[PDB]
Amino acid sequence: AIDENKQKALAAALGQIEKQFGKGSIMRLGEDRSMDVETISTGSLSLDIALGAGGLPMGRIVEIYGPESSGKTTLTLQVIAAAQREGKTCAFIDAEHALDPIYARKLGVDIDNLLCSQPDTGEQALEICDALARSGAVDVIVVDSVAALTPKAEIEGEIGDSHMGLAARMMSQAMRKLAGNLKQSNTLLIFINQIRMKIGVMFGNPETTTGGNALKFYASVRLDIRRIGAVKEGENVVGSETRVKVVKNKIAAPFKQAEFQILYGEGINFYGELVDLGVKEKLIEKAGAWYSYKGEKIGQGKANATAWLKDNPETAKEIEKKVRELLLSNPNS
Amino acid sequence: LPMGRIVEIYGPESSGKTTLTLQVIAAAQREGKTCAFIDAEHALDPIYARKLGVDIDNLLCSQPDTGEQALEICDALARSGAVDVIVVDSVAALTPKAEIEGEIGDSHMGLAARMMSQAMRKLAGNLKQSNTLLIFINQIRMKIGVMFGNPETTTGGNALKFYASVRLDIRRIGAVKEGENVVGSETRVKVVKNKIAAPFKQAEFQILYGEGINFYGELVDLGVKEKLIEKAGAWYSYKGEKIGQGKANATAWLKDNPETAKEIEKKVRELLLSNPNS
DNA sequence: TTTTTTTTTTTTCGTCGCCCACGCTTT
DNA sequence: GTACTTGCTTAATTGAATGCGTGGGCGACGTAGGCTGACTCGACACCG
DNA sequence: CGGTGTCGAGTCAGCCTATTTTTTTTTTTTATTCAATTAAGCAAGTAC
Ligand SMILES: Nc1ncnc2c1ncn2[C@@H]1O[C@H](COP(=O)(O)OP(=O)(O)OP(O)(O)=S)[C@@H](O)[C@H]1O
Ligand SMILES: Nc1ncnc2c1ncn2[C@@H]1O[C@H](COP(=O)(O)OP(=O)(O)OP(O)(O)=S)[C@@H](O)[C@H]1O
Ligand SMILES: [Mg+2]
Ligand SMILES: [Mg+2]
Repeated sequence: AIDENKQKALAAALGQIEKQFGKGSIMRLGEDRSMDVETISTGSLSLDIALGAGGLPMGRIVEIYGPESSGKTTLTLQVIAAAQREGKTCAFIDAEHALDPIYARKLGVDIDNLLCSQPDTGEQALEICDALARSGAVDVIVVDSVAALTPKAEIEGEIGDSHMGLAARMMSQAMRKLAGNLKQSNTLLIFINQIRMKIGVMFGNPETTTGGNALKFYASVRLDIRRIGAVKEGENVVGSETRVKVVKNKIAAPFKQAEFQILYGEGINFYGELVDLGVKEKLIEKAGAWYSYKGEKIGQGKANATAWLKDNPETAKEIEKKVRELLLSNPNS
Repeated sequence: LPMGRIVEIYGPESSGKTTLTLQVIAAAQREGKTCAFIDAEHALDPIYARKLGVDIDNLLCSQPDTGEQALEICDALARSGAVDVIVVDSVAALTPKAEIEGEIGDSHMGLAARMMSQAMRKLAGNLKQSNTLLIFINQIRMKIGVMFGNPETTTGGNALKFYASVRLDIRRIGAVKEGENVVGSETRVKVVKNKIAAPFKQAEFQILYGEGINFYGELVDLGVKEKLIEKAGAWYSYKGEKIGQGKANATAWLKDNPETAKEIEKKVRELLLSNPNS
């Protein structure tokens, strides 16, 4: 009697809404397959575990920030490389004007299929993101530094001229327009960002990022990448020891961190991670500085152990399959 | 929260604004009420909602294209008299149609403020007649060229401040750790406007990731405050019996002694909730 | 029974949006 | 074996890490018309 | 006989057309990690 009139008035309003605005304009959340979270590999296996869902979410915005020469571009090109290996189309908006296409090829990016723009203004760069997002043909877009997205008024102006909150305003407007378009297209958007200092502050952290407050809110994931040491062959510095902290996560629990090696010319050391993950999950035994798999001594030191797993791709397939089985927190299906 | 009214929840990024609204909807669904979620931000995970105790199969969801579409679905559902709670996730993401059709860089002076002002006029009356709660979530922005005031603002202009019957300011104030593993957030809500009762009271609670609000953690702190639980440094004791060392052990005790929990809840309600139910 | 003639005068506002960036030893 | 004093365990509380000092703006339309420049088009004068 | 350059007519996007005011406000702010330090309960050591 009471419950019956409500069910009818609901059905009528759902009819009236779907009439006015189109068919999927309102529905029950259990029946919406568009609203399910789908991920893409980062290249790093330690980072796929730290993110909890097994990688970066499609249809969302992601921010990567950090200090100078910390691996922000290199990480972002390993995401594209792994995406192109699954027949996805990718775009690089290079606002910093500093992409070396030979390095991209050495990291395993298919140069010949990667779309690239070196745009004149910030407004031009963000209009090309909206055009590619609406198309539904591109799967991953990267925007290298938002620090470098100069508004048109600032490019036509003189050095010294004040433009109060202009880049902030442009980013606020861009997120409003993009968020919805990226979700309909199932397109991933990765913003790279530089660090700056905030002055006349209390005792917070003095580090900021460029481009205002909008992108913090709209980002589904935020990563903070840092160089924490050197990788040496005696004298020759051959790479960087790198730490990534998940500073915001809406698809799984945050404040997990990943540690891996970037080697100059190859990129992220995949077999290096697989050792450390093998040790942690008691599939590899560490006796001081001696690594042992099923009794058989694979090597002495991490480099020799890594070199062994290179030579035995059956053993490396076996351990990868096992670690994936165990340690992934939220496997989708 | 008052039925037939408008509520505003604002705060910084990942402070617990969406989590809190989903625990309201979960509670309302357990009293057989119908709820709706307008997701203008395009960032709801249905599996997280289910873990917080929402019935996913009876929760109406809209991912609207424009701000005017979003606010016309709110007006349609309000007039129906069928829906009891509506949540609109970010006001900041309610983009007007001129701005969507336009180019990036185009100025639309006071367009979103005007849209919001108009919506408040049309909604206020329809919600009261239907006895429908409307919760707006808002993001923070910064004012520039200001000395008189604090520099924090909210998006969408000045209408919503005036029409809101309750305004909540939610902030993360620390971590919850199991030694090393950060397992949750320590959270503070200030009641910044209130027409239903006296304002400026605050609430402190824990959000535990994949669980939601820590009920038993609050019940410990309220016990201590109302003298029903005895605290000695870091030692919590109910009627002599040492129920644990630290807040986490005490919380784990009240989980595995559910009769004691119901007895303490009943007394805390009797004392501090001075609006007895029908 | 015969046959139409010719215009007159305004009324009222509605609404914000956005940060940006260190500088420097002292014995 | 039971009663009295101290060490350690685990947790939470409060202080301190600090050093002090700021100034900059610009954008429109619900609704209108006339002028100006720069753009486009298609055909003929001239040249190969 | 076709291609290049020039001529004239027609059309799209931007912009410019001109007052005020007497000259205001806030009620307070945001925030963060590491260390020293302290205090009560259980177990260890001591005493009857
Ligand atoms: N073309 C290259 N060849 C060899 N090593 C490189 C090359 N480009 C970058 N690297 C190294 O890889 C590491 C990370 O470099 P990036 O990935 O460019 O860092 P980044 O975070 O983009 O910082 P920025 O761009 O300069 S603003 C650094 O140690 C670089 O020197
Ligand atoms: N799907 C999830 N799984 C586990 N934890 C989550 C998930 N979603 C959010 N959280 C955490 O719960 C806390 C509050 O998250 P939210 O309630 O989404 O915050 P918010 O106030 O909506 O701010 P925003 O939406 O990012 S603009 C944060 O520490 C989140 O990282
Ligand atoms: Mg770079
Ligand atoms: Mg939210």
